[PDB]
Amino acid sequence: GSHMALSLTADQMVSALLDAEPPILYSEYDPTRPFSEASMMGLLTNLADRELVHMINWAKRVPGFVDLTLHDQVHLLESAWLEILMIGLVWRSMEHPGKLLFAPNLLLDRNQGMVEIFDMLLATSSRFRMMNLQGEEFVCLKSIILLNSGVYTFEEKDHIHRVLDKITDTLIHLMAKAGLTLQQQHQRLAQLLLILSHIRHMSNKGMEHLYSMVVPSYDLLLEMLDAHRLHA
Amino acid sequence: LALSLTADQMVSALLDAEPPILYSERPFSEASMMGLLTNLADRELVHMINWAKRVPGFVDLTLHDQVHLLESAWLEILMIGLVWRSMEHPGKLLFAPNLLLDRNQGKSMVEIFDMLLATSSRFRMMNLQGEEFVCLKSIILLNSGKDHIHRVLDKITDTLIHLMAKAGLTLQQQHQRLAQLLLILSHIRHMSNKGMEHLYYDLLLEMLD
Ligand SMILES: CC/C(=C(\c1ccccc1)c1ccc(/C=C/C(=O)O)cc1)c1ccccc1
Ligand SMILES: CC/C(=C(\c1ccccc1)c1ccc(/C=C/C(=O)O)cc1)c1ccccc1
Repeated sequence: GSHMALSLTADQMVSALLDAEPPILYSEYDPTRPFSEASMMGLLTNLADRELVHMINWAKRVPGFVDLTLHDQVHLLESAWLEILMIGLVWRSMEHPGKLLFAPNLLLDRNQGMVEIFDMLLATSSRFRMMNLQGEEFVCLKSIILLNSGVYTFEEKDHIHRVLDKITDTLIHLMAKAGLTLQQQHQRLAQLLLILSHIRHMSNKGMEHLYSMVVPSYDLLLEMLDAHRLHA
Repeated sequence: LALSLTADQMVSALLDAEPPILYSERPFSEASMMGLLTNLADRELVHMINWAKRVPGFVDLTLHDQVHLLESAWLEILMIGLVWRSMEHPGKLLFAPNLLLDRNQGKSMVEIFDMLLATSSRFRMMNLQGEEFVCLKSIILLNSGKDHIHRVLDKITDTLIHLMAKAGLTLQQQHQRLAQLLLILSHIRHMSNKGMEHLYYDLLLEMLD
């Protein structure tokens, strides 16, 4: 059978998101690769390209996402894809202070690293470490980025907002079970959502660089989302 | 000092700090609109610096941090004001009572314009209240660019929740609304960044010092 998004309990929501999680990918094994700007950027581009395929699979499993039209799915992914890659990056890097774990075989320190955003990404990773962000909260945040980033760059909008309310209910439940008071729940929720505005900022600066050097477009993402129908 | 204030006095303080609605200087053009917008922005910025000094907790920061926050937040603060003023004018942006521009006038930017209109429509649909708006504007200033800032942000969160509880929202409705409001700040950020991209201390430092 199929659960509709708005019917899910907090436990069913977490289970759906944990199950949908993509794998941690490795960087290309290429030891003799040269050190240049275009070289490192190439490693990152190749990694991002492969993550994007898993990202589509993940997006299709975020409750409510397939309730939208293909056109609306593409708009949301086009808005969110870099923010999603970045929150993934910051999550992976939490146990490596001062470094970004692009992949288990591509752990970069500050001197190796992108001029403005590296320190921003490190700052974000530190803040999640401080707050002791849990995996269950992380998957909720990532789903929020997907549903929210493109909603006001666009009944059907109402549905997205009701799904977002469901994810918020799920976050609150996790925080209540963790032993936070009503007031602490509200403060921690607020802190997390303000960090999302920083991730948006980082994505914007990231995109500016990418457009000045093509980059994932409406048309690529439309093809990839549609191509999902043909997978195993 | 902010940490000692009640939720009601926070609200009162923020409402008292609010800056005035300014006027723009017959039909328009490109540079006519842009010069009018720049002149208005310049004048709004002076009032914004005076507003920030009255946001409880802001003047306790170092002058270096005050400058950094205002440099980071100024376009977001001008946009959230604009969107707030435009709430009751579907499909138009109320830059000033004498400067109300529809979508097609936006072409005289129309990327940014449509994004602003979408924000205004969202606030309308949510029935954003004045007491909530001033809390959001303060969050924008404090979050733009350090435990003291975090302490005040937690206080503003408490104050938002206090306002919702007083309006009779259930405990569930309280967290849902808080999230709805704070999610809009990601979009205000995005809009500010697109504006800054199109557009590309003395004033700040004089007024703040
Ligand atoms: C934040 C790091 C990063 C990535 C990246 C993030 C997470 C995982 C893998 C890579 C990035 C780099 C290039 C691209 C894609 C370029 C392209 O497709 O032309 C996408 C993302 C990036 C993004 C923009 C500018 C500089 C670096
Ligand atoms: C979104 C409206 C806007 C404003 C503006 C916002 C609120 C109130 C009045 C004007 C804006 C326009 C020009 C400036 C120029 C500043 C400068 O030249 O130093 C600043 C803000 C703008 C901002 C960036 C690009 C195009 C238009």
